[PDB]
Amino acid sequence: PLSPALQQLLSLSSQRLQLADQVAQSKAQSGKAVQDSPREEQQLQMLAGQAGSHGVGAEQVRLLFAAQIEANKLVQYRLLSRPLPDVDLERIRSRLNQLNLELLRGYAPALAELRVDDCRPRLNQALQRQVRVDRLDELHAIALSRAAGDLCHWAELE
Amino acid sequence: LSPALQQLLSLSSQRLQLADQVAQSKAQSGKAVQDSPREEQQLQMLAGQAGSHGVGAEQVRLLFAAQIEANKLVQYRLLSRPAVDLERIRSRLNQLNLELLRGYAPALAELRVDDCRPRLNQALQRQVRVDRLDELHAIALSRAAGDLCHWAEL
Repeated sequence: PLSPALQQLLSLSSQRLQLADQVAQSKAQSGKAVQDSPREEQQLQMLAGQAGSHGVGAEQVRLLFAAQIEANKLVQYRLLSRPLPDVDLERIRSRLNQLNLELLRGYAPALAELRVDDCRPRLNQALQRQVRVDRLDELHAIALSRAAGDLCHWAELE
Repeated sequence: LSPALQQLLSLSSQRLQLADQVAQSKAQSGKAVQDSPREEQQLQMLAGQAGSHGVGAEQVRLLFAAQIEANKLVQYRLLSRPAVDLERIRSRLNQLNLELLRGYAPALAELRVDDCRPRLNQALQRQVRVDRLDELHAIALSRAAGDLCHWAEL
């Protein structure tokens, strides 16, 4: 079966985690930690507050974005842990906000596509398809599976 | 060799090698990778023991949040591509957590240096080479190390 809304969610997720590479460059210079727990909590609270104007639950939104943020972090930690191949943060932030809003806009139809008896198959096929579309390397492919998290379970929350 | 740090990473490596068996369990049981109540209960259980192991409560939460996330990223990956005694696996994880906690203070001391990321990165690759970690598990090990360099100066 087709799962277009899911495929969209994953394309957005792919774009978002691809920004990690540039964040990791920023942080090799600023000395800033990959993780900022208060800041991440604040972001989750702000995104959850938008759930009602996109037809989804607050908790569903916090779960989605916690997974997005973790996907981003695992790329950053890996890149900082090896030699860097060798950044405008305001442009990164504006791209993040745009992608976040598109994720919110697409989340309710993706959750509806997931409320099926073959969710894991559909998810796995959509992940592999996205990896192939975006020519993701192994690190970024791992990140994408991380960004999808437990979507199959989150679909059956509400 | 930075030996305490090396041992902290070896213990991390051992812990994240169990993720493969947790993933198998969940493939068969249908349980979610993530269980937020369970994870928070674990972080509370361990952070409360910080003082007795010569470290701070926040340092301990940070370490174990990274351990748990490292485990989760292996599980999600394995479930996304093509029998386990879970009570035994979770017992082994418990033993590894206690070993991590005892080894934490001496590792943090080794990280209070002006070349922390070079030492960390060399320790990470050494561990990858010694344990023959594949790319997934090497990535997971970098995740487990997290922001150790920053946590050492809390």
